[PDB]
Amino acid sequence: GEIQWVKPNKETGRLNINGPTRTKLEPSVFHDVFEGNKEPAVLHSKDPRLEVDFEQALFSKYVGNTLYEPDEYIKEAALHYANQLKQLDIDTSQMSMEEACYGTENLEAIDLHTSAGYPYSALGIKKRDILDSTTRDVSKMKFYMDKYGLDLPYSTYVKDELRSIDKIKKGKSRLIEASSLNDSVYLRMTFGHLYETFHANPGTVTGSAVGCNPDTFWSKLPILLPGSLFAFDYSGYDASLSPVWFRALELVLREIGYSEEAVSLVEGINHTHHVYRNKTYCVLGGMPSGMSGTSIFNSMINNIIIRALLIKTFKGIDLDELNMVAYGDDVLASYPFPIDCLELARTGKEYGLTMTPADKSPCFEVNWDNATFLKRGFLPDEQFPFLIHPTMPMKEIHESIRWTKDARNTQDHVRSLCLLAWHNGKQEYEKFVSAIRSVPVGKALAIPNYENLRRNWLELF
RNA sequence: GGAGAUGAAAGUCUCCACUAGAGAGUCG
RNA sequence: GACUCUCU
Ligand SMILES: [Zn+2]
Repeated sequence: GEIQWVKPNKETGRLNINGPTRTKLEPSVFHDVFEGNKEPAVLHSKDPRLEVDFEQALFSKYVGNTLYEPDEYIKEAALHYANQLKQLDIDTSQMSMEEACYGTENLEAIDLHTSAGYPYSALGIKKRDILDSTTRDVSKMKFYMDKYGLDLPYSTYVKDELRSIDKIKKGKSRLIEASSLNDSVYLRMTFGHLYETFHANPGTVTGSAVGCNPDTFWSKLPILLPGSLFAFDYSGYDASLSPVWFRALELVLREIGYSEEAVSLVEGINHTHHVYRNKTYCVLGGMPSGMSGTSIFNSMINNIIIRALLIKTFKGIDLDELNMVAYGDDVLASYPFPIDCLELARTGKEYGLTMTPADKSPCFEVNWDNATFLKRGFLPDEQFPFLIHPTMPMKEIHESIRWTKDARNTQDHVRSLCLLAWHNGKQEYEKFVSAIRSVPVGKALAIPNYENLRRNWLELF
């Protein structure tokens, strides 16, 4: 991904889009009870904590582009994946505007407590003024579709969230790319059925973990990924995507039988325009965070990437022996023979991808005893060993509990953290629960009982 | 909670990141 | 079926 040009909104006619510049985050009653090192991200140009210029750090994630056209490896990789998807029999027909706006069994409705994007978020128009869950009215939507057209620019906001100390000093806040409801509606109308399929089939045919429930999915993974595991991390996956991968995605979409009209929509996301405050900018490459389909598409693209990386790096790779699962950039994959990722990373750089080792180390072996996916590890149950615990590390659960965007929901926050923490064992969970109790607010909380968490987990099976 | 508008005030009104997934809670 | 929270 690479920024092509920046022009003032005076020159491009774009309305100003401003976001919030002060964090909803404030220290919690458990702030000094647990340890942690994170703080709210830098949201403002003149934050004291800053050690560099803010915006230059904000947009450094667009590292640039390498390949624009698929080579022979990326073609064969698209084709292998594309063929693997055919057994799913995806409905490539256009879904109805009622279904796209208001949902199906396998596709939630358009979120209505959330912004409608350019240009509504500047005209004071909310989604709620155009859509109505109870009416299922597609009347006002089709009017505004033909008022503002399609390909409206993405509204850029800084994400309000906890980041490590470094990323605060160095200015490395995340940006969200808020789509226009007009594009979300169309994207949902063109690929909604593919969405349905992908949500209805987390696993190694889709290669998509989207829709999975870690409590039960974790026990299938060691059967779905047999043999030697490999994994790795990307530095800036979304923004590093060179235009070639959108070309690759187009290869997969056609092979599974999408209309050319449908496939044309992919350039609409390889090449995007954006408004940040009072400037308009152009981005060639890079997956916009906030568009209808980002996760699935990043997940598809990843499937193309691993296949290509494999067959351009090693000789005699049988892609039929690859199993893999992607959640956007997150990956777990297995092959009958160990795959050296030091060499994949080398192939990766050729393709504009920066890959680091998975254990956050500077050397690249991955096994179940140390593999992680969706931030959780894999821990076989001490009683029934074929049942696998996802283990969210207690370090990350400590980071969350120390802050809050509204204390009115402390009770709710702590329960959700306990549903995550208990998989680390009785001894760790009671260490957690008792330190919550160590504070006057903690003694007023309803806290789930470990044996009830365990018992509820086992009835799942 | 923060910001604004208005107003002596009371109040009133307006704003406070996108796409998805998962789990939970509350109510019907 | 709504509304909300926390995670990823
Ligand atoms: Zn452009």
